[PDB]
Amino acid sequence: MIWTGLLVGFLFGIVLQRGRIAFNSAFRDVLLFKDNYLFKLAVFTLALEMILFVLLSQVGLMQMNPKPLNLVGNIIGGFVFGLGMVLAGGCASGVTYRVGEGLTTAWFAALFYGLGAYATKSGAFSWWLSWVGQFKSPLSVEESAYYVKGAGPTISSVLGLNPWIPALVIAALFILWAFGTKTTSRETKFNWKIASVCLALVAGLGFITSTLSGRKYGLGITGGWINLFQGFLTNSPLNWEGLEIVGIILGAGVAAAVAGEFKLRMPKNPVTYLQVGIGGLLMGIGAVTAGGCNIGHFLTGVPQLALSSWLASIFFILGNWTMAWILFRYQVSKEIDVRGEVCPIPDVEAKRAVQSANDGEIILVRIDYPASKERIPETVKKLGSEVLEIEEAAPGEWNIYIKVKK
Amino acid sequence: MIWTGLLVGFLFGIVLQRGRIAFNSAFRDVLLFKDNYLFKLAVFTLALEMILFVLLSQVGLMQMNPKPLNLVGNIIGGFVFGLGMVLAGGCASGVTYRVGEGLTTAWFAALFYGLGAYATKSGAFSWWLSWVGQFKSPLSVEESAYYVKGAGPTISSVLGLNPWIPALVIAALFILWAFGTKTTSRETKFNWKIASVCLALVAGLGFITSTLSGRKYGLGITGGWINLFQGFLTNSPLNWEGLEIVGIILGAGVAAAVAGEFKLRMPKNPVTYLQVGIGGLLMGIGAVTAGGCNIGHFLTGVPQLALSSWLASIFFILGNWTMAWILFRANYQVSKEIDVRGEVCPIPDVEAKRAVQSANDGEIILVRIDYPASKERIPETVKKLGSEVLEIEEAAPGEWNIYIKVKK
Ligand SMILES: CCCCCCCC/C=C/CCCCCCCC(=O)OC[C@H](O)CO
Ligand SMILES: CCCCCCCC/C=C/CCCCCCCC(=O)OC[C@H](O)CO
Ligand SMILES: CCCCCCCC/C=C/CCCCCCCC(=O)OC[C@H](O)CO
Ligand SMILES: CCCCCCCC/C=C/CCCCCCCC(=O)OC[C@H](O)CO
Ligand SMILES: CCCCCCCC/C=C/CCCCCCCC(=O)OC[C@H](O)CO
Ligand SMILES: CCCCCCCC/C=C/CCCCCCCC(=O)OC[C@H](O)CO
Ligand SMILES: CCCCCCCC/C=C/CCCCCCCC(=O)OC[C@H](O)CO
Ligand SMILES: CCCCCCCC/C=C/CCCCCCCC(=O)OC[C@H](O)CO
Ligand SMILES: CCCCCCCC/C=C\CCCCCCCC(=O)OC[C@H](O)CO
Ligand SMILES: CCCCCCCC/C=C\CCCCCCCC(=O)OC[C@H](O)CO
Ligand SMILES: CCCCCCCC/C=C\CCCCCCCC(=O)OC[C@H](O)CO
Ligand SMILES: CCCCCCCC/C=C\CCCCCCCC(=O)OC[C@H](O)CO
Ligand SMILES: CCCCCCCC/C=C\CCCCCCCC(=O)OC[C@H](O)CO
Ligand SMILES: CCCCCCCC/C=C\CCCCCCCC(=O)OC[C@H](O)CO
Repeated sequence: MIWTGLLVGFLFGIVLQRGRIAFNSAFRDVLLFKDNYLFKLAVFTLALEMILFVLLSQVGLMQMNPKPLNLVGNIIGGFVFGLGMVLAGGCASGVTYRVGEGLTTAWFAALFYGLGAYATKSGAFSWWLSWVGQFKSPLSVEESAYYVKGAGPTISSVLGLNPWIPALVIAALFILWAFGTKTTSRETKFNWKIASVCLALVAGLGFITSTLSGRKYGLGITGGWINLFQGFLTNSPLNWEGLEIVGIILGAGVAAAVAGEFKLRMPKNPVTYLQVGIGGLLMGIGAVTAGGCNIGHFLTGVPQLALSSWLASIFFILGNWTMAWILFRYQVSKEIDVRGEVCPIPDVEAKRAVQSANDGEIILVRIDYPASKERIPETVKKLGSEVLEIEEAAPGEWNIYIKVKK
Repeated sequence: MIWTGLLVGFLFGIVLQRGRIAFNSAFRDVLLFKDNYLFKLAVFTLALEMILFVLLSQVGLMQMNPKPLNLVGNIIGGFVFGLGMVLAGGCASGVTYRVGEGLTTAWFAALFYGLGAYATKSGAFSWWLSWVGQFKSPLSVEESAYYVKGAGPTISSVLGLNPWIPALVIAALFILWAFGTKTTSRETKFNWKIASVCLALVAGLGFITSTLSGRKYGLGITGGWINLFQGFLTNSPLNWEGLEIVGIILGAGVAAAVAGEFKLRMPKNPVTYLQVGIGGLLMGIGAVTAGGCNIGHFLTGVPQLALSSWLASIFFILGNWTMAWILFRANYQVSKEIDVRGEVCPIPDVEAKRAVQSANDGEIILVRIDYPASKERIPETVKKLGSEVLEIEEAAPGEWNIYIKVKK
């Protein structure tokens, strides 16, 4: 049973890698650049999961298990996890799958993420988690077809409604907005509509299989990394979530390689390793304090209508916003080289290069992250210019050619 | 008492950084390049430590505590630790102080070193350590002024001699060879003679203070990294050796910064991270299997005349050699420039040598480096080729331009 985590994690990783599904980017870019592509993906997926999780519970394939409510932990830990997201150059699922893509910064961030989460759970930061534990809400639900006994409060349970009703109302609202609203364009072939459907299916598969293996929950990140570290350092057995992490990495790597997008990568400046290192530590403290991360709380907990998960997600986003302001703000006439610069940067340095350019000029942009080669084309068409061709130099490296137009 | 580890480690770290004392380089370059500078440093320090450890035991400031003999562990672990050295681009002390010099590769290699050693002591590789433990030799010494009760066999104990006698004989032979033999030349101002005296003084100080904190041993590395990880991950208290590691890093960092040699650094090719990560893991498994590392066994154990330490050191060197073969088999006109910034030492020296030979008479050679050891080795490699170094200028902090005029 436990070995189904490797399979679910493998599929999870392919979807994350092919879709460029980075929630840290989704929260950040909806503030910095009014980009909602990844936010539409998130909302549509949450909507599908809302319908799927209650449907799968109805027919007896799983029970929902909302995480307990803890206002101090969910808020403070949520917020601190939001800060670390931006510093580490991605949320925990994003860091995890970028490991298999070949980014050494993500190797660094995952190490400090795992160690910091381990340390907050049972080591040098245990005292903090103990202090936060006193503020846990005693509110719980009773065993039913929908809920594991003793789980945390939901929108349904507070309202006294069958979980089907808020699930359908909220999802329909989510879908109305996702579809009745304009979305930022991207060149991703694995587009946000079909990625949402795949991601939710993988989500349901994970809740089912993980439950059979004795972990009554769907996809998560933080507990998988702690299960792996416990295994290596204490010889404890691996569990479903530990194997899911392995699967994510392996799946993202396979998917990157087959797409010719795998490449061992380094940042432009060495100090980034210090940044993503501190960032990963903040994430480990935040996630453990909060009781879950971008996946455990947001992708998996929100569609269960868990109050803890809605609350922690609000502060995931506010922390992301705080840290994002702290950190941010063929002839060939000019050449900009943004290889190894953090995923916001290539789009920003290519926008500023097209603006600070004369008409008819041909600009070369050098990138080595595939998310940017599907974002810069749209930023270019909304500036008057047009992309001539995206040519692959090395594997995992692409040259973008732009003809400026007024 | 435990806090004296930070002090001793801080001093230990300064001496390593200033002297460029990297034993992995010491073993490798004596085979690759017939370079014996760092090996005279090691041999002289060992000699000074042999006299010092016994003298300090005589007057009651410490007792020696030779590590136990284990042929399977000391040989196989020593050899595996040898392979890891070269892959990680530095031994365990070299990786540790390079963390303070700002090498992100050292950060990486330390992480996998600490985790691999922890996993070998009590995690997923403990099965191997258990299997090795069955071969432990029951040989041991009795409590005396010289020895902790139950410590492992020494040259003295096997010979039935007062520890002073093999100590003075072997050290005198070491000092004869060190001073009666030519040594490879270097530009290091903290030269191998004055560095050996300081290193041995710091070594003795560590043996004294650590013993007062309840760890009857001198300088080590692997235990401190495990003590650190245990504290962070399980909330256990830090001991003298964990604080010694912290000291080492702080010490090298201050020393590098004051010398204007500190710089956050990246390797030339990203795969180096995979390399040094695997290397650090090999070191963790090897050091724990061997019962000690370049410091715990070689620097601290050999002067105690501990059979375990002499034996494991033999295979540290054999493993280093094996891996060394697998792996290594201003206005100035400037005719050609070689940029070896971020390339792993021996490479700057190697690519600078090849560049001078593959060049025409009178050509001006610009070598770009960013590791401070290389700027004291390349000058001698150049003079033994006929050419001469015009000037070594500082480009960035931690970065140097070497200008070579090629003759004939
Ligand atoms: C296992 C061989 C390769 C190990 C490379 C470790 C490098 C350092 C990374 C640490 C965190 C993740 C470590 C995950 C390693 C697998 C988990 C493990 O050791 O499992 C033990 C098992 O559960 C007992 O029954
Ligand atoms: C804590 C971690 C536990 C362990 C997790 C391990 C998961 C599996 C690894 C995936 C990486 C995949 C590597 C893919 C390498 C691709 C190489 C490539 O694409 O080479 C191109 C070249 O140009 C020739 O065509
Ligand atoms: C040869 C290298 C250069 C010269 C280096 C000289 C260093 C000092 C010499 C010490 C050896 C003394 C040996 C004899 C000591 C007296 C006899 C003795 O102690 O005998 C013990 C007995 O055999 C059992 O307990
Ligand atoms: C108390 C009894 C035991 C003492 C134990 C420790 C002894 C250390 C010194 C040994 C002799 C060293 C002689 C070295 C003389 C110099 C080297 C030499 O002869 O030639 C080189 C040249 O003359 C100059 O650099
Ligand atoms: C009784 C034992 C024997 C006596 C032990 C005495 C204490 C140890 C040495 C202290 C400082 C040594 C470091 C100094 C090394 C040379 C420094 C130097 O040359 O610095 C000048 C300038 O700042 C750059 O060129
Ligand atoms: C107290 C503040 C600690 C900040 C840690 C940031 C670095 C985290 C990296 C982990 C790998 C290196 C492990 C060494 C960690 C030493 C610090 C530590 O927590 O030691 C245990 C503590 O002293 C027991 O009470
Ligand atoms: C987590 C494992 C244990 C970690 C233990 C850490 C102990 C303190 C050492 C830090 C590095 C060295 C000190 C920092 C040196 C900074 C030098 C610097 O910034 O130099 C500026 C430059 O010279 C232009 O002005
Ligand atoms: C244990 C060491 C640290 C591990 C940290 C997490 C690793 C996660 C997976 C990465 C794929 C690694 C293998 C795939 C890449 C191989 C290198 C490559 O593609 O090229 C190498 C070149 O051919 C010759 O140097
Ligand atoms: C370990 C790293 C932590 C990093 C982050 C530190 C943030 C600031 C600290 C605390 C805020 C506490 C906020 C809540 C405090 C009041 C809770 C409360 O109600 O206290 C009274 C109680 O209900 C009846 O005694
Ligand atoms: C329950 C209702 C839904 C059931 C079905 C859910 C699973 C869909 C299956 C595969 C994903 C396909 C991803 C879309 C892109 C496929 C590839 C493509 O469009 O072109 C590739 C190109 O030709 C170069 O390989
Ligand atoms: C260590 C033993 C296991 C080794 C690992 C074997 C994993 C299974 C292999 C392939 C299935 C998944 C295929 C994933 C395809 C990703 C999407 C993709 O890139 O599709 C091609 C497209 O043409 C690009 O544009
Ligand atoms: C096993 C892991 C061990 C620990 C691994 C982490 C590193 C520890 C050492 C030094 C940190 C501080 C180094 C100095 C920080 C400033 C350096 C500098 O000059 O920064 C310039 C930059 O542009 C400004 O943003
Ligand atoms: C007694 C038992 C002895 C043996 C026990 C331990 C076995 C490990 C052996 C060799 C590892 C060789 C180094 C492998 C490094 C990984 C590949 C890599 O990093 O590839 C790129 C690199 O640059 C290419 O040289
Ligand atoms: C230092 C002793 C530590 C403990 C034992 C570890 C193994 C020693 C290595 C070889 C044994 C034979 C040594 C024979 C004496 C001369 C050695 C020699 O020539 O030194 C190397 C180099 O050639 C100079 O240029």
